[PDB]
Amino acid sequence: VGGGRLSVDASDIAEASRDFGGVARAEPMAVFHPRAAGDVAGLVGAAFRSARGFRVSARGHGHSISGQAQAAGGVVVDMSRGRARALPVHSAALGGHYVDVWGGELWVDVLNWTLSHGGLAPRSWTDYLYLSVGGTLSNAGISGQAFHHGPQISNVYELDVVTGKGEVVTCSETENPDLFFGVLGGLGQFGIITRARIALERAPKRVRWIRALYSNFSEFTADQERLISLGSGRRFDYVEGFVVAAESVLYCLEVTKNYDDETAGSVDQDVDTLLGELNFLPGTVFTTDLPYVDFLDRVHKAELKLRAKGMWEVPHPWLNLFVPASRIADFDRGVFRGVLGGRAGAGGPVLIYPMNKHKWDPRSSAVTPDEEVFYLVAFLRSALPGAPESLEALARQNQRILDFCAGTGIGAKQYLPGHKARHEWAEHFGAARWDRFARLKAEFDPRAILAAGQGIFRPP
Ligand SMILES: *Cc1cc2c(cc1C)nc1c(=O)[nH]c(=O)nc-1n2C[C@H](O)[C@H](O)[C@H](O)COP(=O)(O)OP(=O)(O)OC[C@H]1O[C@@H](n2cnc3c(N)ncnc32)[C@H](O)[C@@H]1O
Ligand SMILES: O=C(Nc1cnns1)Nc1ccccc1CCO
Repeated sequence: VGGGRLSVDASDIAEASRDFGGVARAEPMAVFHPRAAGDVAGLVGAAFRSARGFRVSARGHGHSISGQAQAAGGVVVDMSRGRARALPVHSAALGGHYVDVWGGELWVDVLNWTLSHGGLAPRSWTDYLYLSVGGTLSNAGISGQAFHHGPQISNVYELDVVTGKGEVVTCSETENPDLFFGVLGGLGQFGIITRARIALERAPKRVRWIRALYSNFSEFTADQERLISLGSGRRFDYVEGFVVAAESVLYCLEVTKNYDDETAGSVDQDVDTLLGELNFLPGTVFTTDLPYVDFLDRVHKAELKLRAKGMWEVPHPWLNLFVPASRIADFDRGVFRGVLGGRAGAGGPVLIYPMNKHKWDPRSSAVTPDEEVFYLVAFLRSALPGAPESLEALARQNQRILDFCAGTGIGAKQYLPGHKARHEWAEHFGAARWDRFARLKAEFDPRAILAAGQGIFRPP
């Protein structure tokens, strides 16, 4: 336990009993507030040595949908609560800068820290910055930059991990690689990340942010696929998209072009040349020019508007799927024009954009479809508050989408999976990856103390 403290404070318990999903409510016995990595090791070590064992889960910002950060009758480690920060460091071997961050650090605070110490910033993002480093690294961490730099799990040099035996282990591609690759995308199963060594680049100053409309899905996806194949060279720095509710279906392409004081003179010509090659509906180009930080933090501004309208602290029955590019047209037909019938019926934004599998290390625990180009399709649903029928309808719509994928053999894979059924986890991973996942579990968390809320292994 060391410098850290155990808390049975009512508000601490209440927060550790809830997440962004707003449904799962498993209460821990206590909330642990560590001062350092050693405190986390002491607590996990005490759980591993105890006769009965007890559940231990790290909580980042509690952005999980289905109780993944919850520890029923156990201890929730509040990693993100404020508790010495390492400055960025340049390596001539890596050919750039890295920075060591506490595992519970929010990406927003990492960004503010790196910009203030050399105008540096991480290369790979999430659309929302109030997420912990350990939380997104336990999943993948994706946004519109992932097609080029890969997800956040492809932009980490090293980790310190407290295993399910309470041992502090430093790992990287060349040091304890099984733990390193096991933890990256590992759903908190093999240890708690107390340190992550993040790749950095010189941050641009400004962003040209563009949106354009399409009515033809083949032309929309052909343009997204062409844009993500660039830069192997003139390209957009971010590529996303979303399905537009008409109240015939519309699609919106979202791209950006980053610039600084030096490149400001070529930005307008670069954007025009890239747009001139696209097939969006004429006269539907919407442009904004804004500082880099303001673009990165755009989702937080939307959050503030939702909180003011009492539309933030509502159930969020999200569904995030990775769909192979070869079946994206069938998905659009079956889901966007079928299950949804072209209708707001989704209960929130429906994001759609492709990524390149080659930017994803095949050794990590992350599960992607068995194809080079795949899409993220994100149903970012909000149920109406006080309306149980709203959550029932959206949960049923998620089940139909999964049933349509399984029924038509679309090799889709859930991102942030909420399976909680043995044969379904085995189907999610596939034979070879499941055997490796189970073997890593026997090695690093044999008692299944960690991240029991994921519902993969039988916990104490
Ligand atoms: C709420 C939300 C989530 C979100 C998003 C926008 C919002 C409003 N935008 C995302 C995006 O653009 N791209 C992306 O990849 N994910 C996005 N998300 C989802 C988000 O990544 C996940 O919710 C993720 O879980 C991170 O959120 P958070 O940091 O709050 O973590 P958590 O929910 O508490 O715990 C998640 C799991 O990881 C384990 N855990 C937590 N910290 C650690 C450490 N340090 N080491 C190891 N495991 C850890 C938890 O126990 C849990 O299983
Ligand atoms: O939640 C968002 N983006 C938001 C925009 N406005 N409110 S949320 N993304 C997300 C959420 C969960 C998983 C993956 C993703 C990445 C999609 O790029």
